[PDB]
Amino acid sequence: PMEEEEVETFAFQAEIAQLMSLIINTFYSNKEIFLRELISNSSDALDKIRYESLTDPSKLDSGKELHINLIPNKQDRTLTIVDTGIGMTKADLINNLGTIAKSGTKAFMEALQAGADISMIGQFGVGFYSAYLVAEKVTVITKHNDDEQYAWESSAGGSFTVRTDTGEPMGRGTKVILHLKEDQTEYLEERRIKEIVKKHSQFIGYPITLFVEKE
Ligand SMILES: CC(=O)c1ccc(NC(=O)c2cn[nH]c2-c2cc(Cl)c(O)cc2O)cc1
Repeated sequence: PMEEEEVETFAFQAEIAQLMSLIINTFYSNKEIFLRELISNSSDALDKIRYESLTDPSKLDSGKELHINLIPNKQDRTLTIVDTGIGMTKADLINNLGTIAKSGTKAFMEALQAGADISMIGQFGVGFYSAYLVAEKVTVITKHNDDEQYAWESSAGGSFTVRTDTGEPMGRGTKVILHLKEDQTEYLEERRIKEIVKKHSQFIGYPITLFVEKE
C-alpha cells in the first residue's frame, strides 16, 4: 500500500547561505578539518547526555554506550559519522542547522576572505558547515529522548528539508551521512581516515571505532 510522508522545506538564514556558497565555491587547502569538526560536535553531544544522565539515569534507557563510529562506504561514496549523544529535537534541527542567525557567521567570512585558514571555523560556531568542503549533499539523522527520529538534508543551494525518518531506527544520537564530491574520495580510505583522526582528534574523551568493509 502507498505510504505518505510529510516534508518541510526551509530557507537557510541569509548569511548562512552566503557561508555555504563561500565554502563550496572557493578553494581551500586543509579540507581534512571537516572530520575534526564532526567528531568535536559528537563529543559535545556525548558530554550533554553524560552530564544530563547524572540527574536522571533513565535518560540512558535509549542506550548506555557513549561512543562515535566512522563508516566509509566506497560503493555509495558516503562517509557516515554516528554518535550516541543527546540528539536533536525537530526544533533543534530547524533552529541549530539553518534558520536562526549565528553571531559568528559574518566574522568568519571576513576572516576567511582576509586569508584565514579554514581550520579556524569551529571557533566561530559554524563548524558544521565545513562538511560542504568535501560533501555535495549532507543528511543528518537524529533521535532525542521523548521525540521521534528526524532526517535533515541539504545539497546547499539555499534550502534544506526536514522529515520524520522512516528508515532504520537509532536508539538516541546523531548520524551524519556525507555524500562525498567526486574528487574527495580519499576520505573513504582507511589510512587517510586514521591519519586525520590521529592528527586532529587525538584527545576526544569517548571511544571512536572505524568500520572498514572488506575490499
Ligand atoms: C551550527 C553548528 O556548527 C552546529 C554544531 C553542532 C550542533 N550540535 C547539536 O545541535 C547537537 C545536539 N545533539 N547532537 C548534536 C549534533 C549535531 C551535529 Cl551537526 C553533529 O554532527 C553531531 C551531533 O551530535 C549544532 C550546530
